[PDB]
Amino acid sequence: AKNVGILAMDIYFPPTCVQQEALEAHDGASKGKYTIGLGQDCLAFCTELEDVISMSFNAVTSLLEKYKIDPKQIGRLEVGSETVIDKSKSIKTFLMQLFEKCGNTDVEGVDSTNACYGGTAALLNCVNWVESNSWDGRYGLVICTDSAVYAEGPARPTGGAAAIAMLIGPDAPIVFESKLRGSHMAHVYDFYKPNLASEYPVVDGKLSQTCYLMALDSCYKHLCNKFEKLEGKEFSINDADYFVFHSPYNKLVQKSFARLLYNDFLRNASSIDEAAKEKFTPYSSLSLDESYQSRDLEKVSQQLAKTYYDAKVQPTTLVPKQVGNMYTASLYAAFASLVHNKHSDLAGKRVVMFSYGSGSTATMFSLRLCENQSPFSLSNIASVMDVGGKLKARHEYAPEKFVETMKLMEHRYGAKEFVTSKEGILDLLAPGTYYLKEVDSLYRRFYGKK
Amino acid sequence: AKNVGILAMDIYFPPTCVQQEALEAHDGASKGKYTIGLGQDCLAFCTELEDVISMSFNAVTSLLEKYKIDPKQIGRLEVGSETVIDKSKSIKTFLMQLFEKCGNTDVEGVDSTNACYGGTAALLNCVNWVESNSWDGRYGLVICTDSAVYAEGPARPTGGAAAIAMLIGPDAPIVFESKLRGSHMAHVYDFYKPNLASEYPVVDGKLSQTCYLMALDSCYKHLCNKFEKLEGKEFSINDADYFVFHSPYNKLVQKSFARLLYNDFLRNASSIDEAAKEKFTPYSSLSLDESYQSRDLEKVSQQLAKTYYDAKVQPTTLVPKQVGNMYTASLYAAFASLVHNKHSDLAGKRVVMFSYGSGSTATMFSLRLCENQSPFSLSNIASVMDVGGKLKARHEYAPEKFVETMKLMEHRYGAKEFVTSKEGILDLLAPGTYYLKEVDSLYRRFYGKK
Ligand SMILES: *C(=O)([O-])[C][C@]([C])([O])[C]C(=O)S[C][C][N]C(=O)[C][C][N]C(=O)[C]([O])C([C])([C])[C]OP(=O)([O-])OP(=O)([O-])O[C][C]1O[C](N2[C]=NC3=C2N=[C]N=C3[N])[C]([O])[C]1OP(=O)([O-])[O-]
Ligand SMILES: *C(=O)([O-])[C][C@]([C])([O])[C]C(=O)S[C][C][N]C(=O)[C][C][N]C(=O)[C]([O])C([C])([C])[C]OP(=O)([O-])OP(=O)([O-])O[C][C]1O[C](N2[C]=NC3=C2N=[C]N=C3[N])[C]([O])[C]1OP(=O)([O-])[O-]
Repeated sequence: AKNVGILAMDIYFPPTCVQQEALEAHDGASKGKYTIGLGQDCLAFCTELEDVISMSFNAVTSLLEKYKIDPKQIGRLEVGSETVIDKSKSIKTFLMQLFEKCGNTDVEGVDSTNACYGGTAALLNCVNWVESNSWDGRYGLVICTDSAVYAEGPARPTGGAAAIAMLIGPDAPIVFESKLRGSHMAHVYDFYKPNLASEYPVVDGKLSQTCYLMALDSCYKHLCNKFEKLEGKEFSINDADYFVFHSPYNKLVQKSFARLLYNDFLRNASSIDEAAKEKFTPYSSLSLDESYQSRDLEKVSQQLAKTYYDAKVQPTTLVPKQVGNMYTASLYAAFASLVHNKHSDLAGKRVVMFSYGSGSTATMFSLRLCENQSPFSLSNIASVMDVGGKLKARHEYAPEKFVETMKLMEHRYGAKEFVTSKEGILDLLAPGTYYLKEVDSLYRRFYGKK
Repeated sequence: AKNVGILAMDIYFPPTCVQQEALEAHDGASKGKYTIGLGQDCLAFCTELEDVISMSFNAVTSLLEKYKIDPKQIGRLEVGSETVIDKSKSIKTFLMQLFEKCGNTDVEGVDSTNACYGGTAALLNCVNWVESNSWDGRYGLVICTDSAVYAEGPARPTGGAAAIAMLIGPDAPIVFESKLRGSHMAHVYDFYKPNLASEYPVVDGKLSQTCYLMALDSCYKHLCNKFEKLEGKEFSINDADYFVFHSPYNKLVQKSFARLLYNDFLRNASSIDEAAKEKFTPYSSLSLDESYQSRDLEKVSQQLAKTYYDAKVQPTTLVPKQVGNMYTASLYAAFASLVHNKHSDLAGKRVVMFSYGSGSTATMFSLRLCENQSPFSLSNIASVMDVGGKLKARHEYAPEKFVETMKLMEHRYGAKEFVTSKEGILDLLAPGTYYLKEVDSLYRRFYGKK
């Protein structure tokens, strides 16, 4: 099975959102804090009609239709998420609804979890399945779905919500460079959900950044070690056209690439010139526990990194910045907007992907995109995904009406025996969206279309 | 990568248990109900010192040691479970504790969930990984871990609890027959956990059996279809030496094999002789919704099946029957006791495995066991696992002291900021068991050894 990777792709996010500027005011934050501080524009959220299942039906239904895939042609379907509706019954069984008709029940895969990382877990699982002795010739399908949703304090501005669907197969326009990757996994308490009854994480936002970069440095090192063996050269930031990142908010996207850049210094690689070596040089004598904790250094990193970041990272940022944290689908929404923006420069280019999940589980990995044939083309994908279309059909909510909706979702999380209030909302959704109709007294869930 | 499957194996279950006969009395059930009705002998349970993490450290630690595996040699580690302690932070990160020292952080995999099925999900994931272009030459390690635990009514007698660890690699004494398998997945509400705050499932025990067999008939059909292509013959119960099953209680183990037998009739295969065709014959005119719902038919099925079941299924039953439902580790505990019992007849034999998970996700799949070389031998495995040893070092609890412990675990499930009460318990565990020391106010968990 040759050149396996992603053949086709679709996305779905709720059209309902709150402008970040409008919110800053609501919260009594300052002029800059969300639009400059977090570097976010607009935050999308599930109201009472939407959840990780419905978002899922949306992105799956939309992919099969638009790339014209026969649902008989699917032989593995996995889901990555961290939003839990049931502790035992996976989202992947809910989705089996759509194959209940095509008569196609012989489909491997369940859900993969660990925090922003499950989607990646699944992706790899599907690639590996296509490449294995048990591959039956049919497609893989991976769904990354999540609703990111936080309690009052300073983490609420970073929610977001979306599903992504990826079809996996041989002869892909987006080809995995199988051996060029680095993971880092560890036992760690930076962000987690111990509180079974609430949607809300316990987040230690200091640790939450120090561990993200701890993991990014180790992934990058492990990827560099592989690259030496493969290609005979030391890896620099110069060796990839684009870096794509898990994007919980744009600020941290910028510090991440700028950290790659700093890693290059430490290794004294190709992309570090003489002027940089001096700028960086005062910081040589710091411990790592110092390199992570140190603001002067972030400051200096970003400045050297500025112009490269504009070349290599900037075009991955459209969707995250206009939607918010999409947890497992974040990376792949960043990758999507990259395809939206530079689908024409892309043939022959190398995309480096960094997946992070708190707790922690992480993997950087590499893709070679290429000249391929529709339906499964860089152009057809960008076209099919209609990211400009979708951004255009959004519906704003005054911060108020959003705070309200938040309090409502909090009452619905975990609960039973409520029909959902339709009016003012149903007609905000595109004809053919799936939506929650009710939850019976046995917590069973019912969806309608349209 | 040749002949990939399971190279080595270990198990762990809590030594603490309640005799099923002793319990029947407690509950005011009748003479037969648990020992004959469910066909269970003895039920193992986690007390306050044990959980799915500690059980996990136990089976992992024990495997690495006893098969003498260097923890640097592990390159993928996945966990299958359905017991949730944290909604986002996977058990697989807790286990990363043990590689925090060997310095080995570059390990793929997270948790797979769907009900009794996650372990199988993981197993396949690891096989597929060894077989993929991204395989780095190191071992797979799969952990199946669960604590099965039910509220008062007639499902409490069917709890159980255990971890299993399986090392995955080429040149295995237990070889996957890659193409000989059948899955069945569906959206269904037979058993699930909607109640985020309780350990207890919502179970619809009628549906729970009708769906199990619905899935078993479809898996078996899909496996038969494959076998025709492969070997040129129609599959009968005669075509495998042993059938191994998810074993939530032995009764349903017997109806499962006997159903395979009935499936053979329907297909009119090799293993159905003339006398059987008549016995079966009144039931020809039933709908499936009749074949599932019909007691006369179970009755007739088991009777034909009796002697074969004693040959092909009976020796897989030791551990399940003396431990109880082990959820994702159940199948593999049944497989383990099969290796314990018939490790000498096993070279050259075919084992057929049926994995089920409610909600529902299911897969039958096949193994060819073989003549191999220690450490990774059928004899060394049976030896290492010491199933007779372990059954001997169990500690009984009067039904009382068990009901008490249950009420205690209910208070601890989901909670924070309690040190665990040691005395009367610590000394019941084998020197070197991991155990919960405390849970702080930030729900973080602390384990000691021994
Ligand atoms: C996964 O596996 O599923 C889990 C995750 C969540 O997916 C894993 C991740 O991706 S981790 C990414 C990091 N964490 C999160 O996304 C967690 C959720 N969010 C938060 O905890 C908060 O939003 C954090 C802590 C990240 C930020 O909020 P604050 O507490 O407000 O931040 P603070 O530390 O005070 O600094 C904020 C930032 O903004 C700047 N700033 C403040 N005021 C400003 C301003 N900029 C411009 N104008 C104004 N008025 C401040 O200087 C700082 O930014 P810098 O860029 O460092 O200068
Ligand atoms: C996974 O994905 O993680 C989820 C699972 C749980 O792993 C998926 C499964 O493996 S499903 C397997 C089936 N379900 C379960 O394990 C769920 C938990 N248990 C239960 O729901 C109950 O224990 C059930 C319903 C299975 C049985 O309990 P009862 O309600 O007591 O059963 P009932 O329907 O009344 O019939 C019981 C059985 O026992 C016989 N019997 C009754 N009294 C007897 C007696 N036999 C002998 N002596 C006495 N006194 C009765 O006739 C029947 O047995 P038969 O063999 O049919 O005759």
